[PDB]
Amino acid sequence: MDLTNKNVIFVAALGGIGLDTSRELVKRNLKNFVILDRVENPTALAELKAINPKVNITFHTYDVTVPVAESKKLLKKIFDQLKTVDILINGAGILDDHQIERTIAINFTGLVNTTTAILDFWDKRKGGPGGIIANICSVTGFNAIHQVPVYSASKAAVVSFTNSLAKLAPITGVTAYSINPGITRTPLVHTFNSWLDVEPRVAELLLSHPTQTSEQCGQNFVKAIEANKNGAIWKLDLGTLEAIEWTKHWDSHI
Amino acid sequence: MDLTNKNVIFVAALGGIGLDTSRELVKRNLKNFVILDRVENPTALAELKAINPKVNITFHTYDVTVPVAESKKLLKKIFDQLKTVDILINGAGILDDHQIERTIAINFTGLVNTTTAILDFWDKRKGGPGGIIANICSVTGFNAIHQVPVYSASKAAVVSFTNSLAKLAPITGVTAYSINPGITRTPLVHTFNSWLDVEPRVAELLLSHPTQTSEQCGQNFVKAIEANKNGAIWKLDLGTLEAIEWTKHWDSHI
Ligand SMILES: CCC(=O)[C@@H](C)c1cc[n+]([C@@H]2O[C@H](COP(=O)([O-])OP(=O)(O)OC[C@H]3O[C@@H](n4cnc5c(N)ncnc54)[C@H](O)[C@@H]3O)[C@@H](O)[C@H]2O)cc1C(N)=O
Ligand SMILES: CCC(=O)[C@@H](C)c1cc[n+]([C@@H]2O[C@H](COP(=O)([O-])OP(=O)(O)OC[C@H]3O[C@@H](n4cnc5c(N)ncnc54)[C@H](O)[C@@H]3O)[C@@H](O)[C@H]2O)cc1C(N)=O
Repeated sequence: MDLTNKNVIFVAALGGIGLDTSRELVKRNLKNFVILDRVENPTALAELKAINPKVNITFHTYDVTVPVAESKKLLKKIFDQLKTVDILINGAGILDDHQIERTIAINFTGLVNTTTAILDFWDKRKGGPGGIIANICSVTGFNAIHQVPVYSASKAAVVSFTNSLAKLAPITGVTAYSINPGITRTPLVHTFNSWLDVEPRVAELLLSHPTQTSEQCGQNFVKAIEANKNGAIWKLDLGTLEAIEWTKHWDSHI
Repeated sequence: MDLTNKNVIFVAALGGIGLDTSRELVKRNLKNFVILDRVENPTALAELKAINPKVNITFHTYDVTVPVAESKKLLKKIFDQLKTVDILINGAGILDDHQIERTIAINFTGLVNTTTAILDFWDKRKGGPGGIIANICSVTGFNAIHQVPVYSASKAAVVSFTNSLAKLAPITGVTAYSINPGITRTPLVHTFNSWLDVEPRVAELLLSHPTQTSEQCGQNFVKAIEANKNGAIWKLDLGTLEAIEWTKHWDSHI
């Protein structure tokens, strides 16, 4: 993908990884960059507009825990205004294993529902043009942080979901790939709760080992978007970009 | 694990795989077998009670989508009667990718919440005795049936959660392992809904390939329980029992 003149919707663009990815995206001279996030951040919007005044940058309030019909209503209006959308990035996430239901609703159900909603406008069986989805999953979906077992399991679910979307691209017209950061210094990881307080020091201990910056992550995230490889499982860890090979433990044969 | 004179709770014991696993378990001379299921099945219950009349079999209506406080209330009733519980088997699942929220609530959230509740009675940090959890996951949590992406993602989630519970055993005193059937002839897979109807004949297609009986599955399920291997990831496919090796793509270092 050459991002020049493209239209991109980015759910959760203004978080730590989001905003550094967004800084890199607007340098690629998008036509329209539509930010969907829970709370508006006028500082960040001003920063992005200063980086590239040529991009049309818009903001809509969006909480991924709303019902799928509410996501369809919002996406219908964005598609109507823009005519076309090239790429959807699903980035919402929380890390707090004291909040079991909300972790699962935001990190897994919400991503599935935004995806299900945008297929109304993209699915080629409904007359749409197809499209591309980039899901921010996590390396914890391969191998957990077992002190946050619910968070990690929510990310294993969206790694799997994204693998399946890619295999459904011949039917829907919608390709997909996962973006799986390793530990990245953002507000998500500095303080957080472990399940049943199994490890009250989990953030301290985790951040005693090598990390990358959100700037590093964001640079590799835009490289992975430019590679545009349906079914890729991208690892963005310690400043590098690598594709991993999914192990074939079982085959449905269908 | 010697099942002689043990106390076992099985959530979702009277479905296809459950019931054949239940027949095998009550052959092994349990003290108490406690069945927790969303619907009553009077004939299955009566049949089980006849196999080994000396086992004490009790049935409680239980929906895994209730809040954790409600699960704790039910478990308190059971622990007060039995005093000790040796094994919890979490078996609830539905297969219907037209029901996104309820798939995730039953297959993933509900299993996490029953586990979270029973940790109130078992956690060694609170003076509890520890325990053993056997989670019915699925080979689709390794490699999806991509035409039911939400179902398969929910199973990837509980494979992950089970792996992490096992690694938390030194802290909690609760060990865990997953039971992952391949395609097994039950009512679950006879007719079912694919996501966005990507494959309406998904059930017909799936059963055009080698499968196993629920009798074979049940036999291998009780063999896995008797092996009692913390952190095992058991595949129960085509009549065999096989431990799989989890691929190491990333490590948190903690
Ligand atoms: C241990 C953390 C982890 O999994 C590692 C391996 C890594 C991988 C993936 N992630 C994922 O990366 C994405 C961004 O994380 P971050 O580190 O920038 O966190 P941060 O908290 O800064 O950003 C969260 C973003 O999600 C949005 N969000 C939260 N709840 C929402 C809701 N209800 N509706 C809509 N948007 C909502 C926020 O508004 C914000 O845009 C998340 O999906 C997160 O799970 C983070 C890391 C990391 N920071 O190290
Ligand atoms: C494509 C299916 C698949 O994942 C394969 C590879 C295999 C693996 C795991 N499983 C899993 O094995 C377990 C049993 O499946 P089955 O084939 O016996 O299906 P069946 O539908 O006969 O049994 C479902 C059981 O779950 C219980 N249940 C459903 N909703 C509940 C709720 N809200 N609360 C409490 N209990 C509830 C039912 O009452 C019943 O006891 C499920 O976890 C299922 O996901 C089945 C298969 C299979 N039948 O081929």
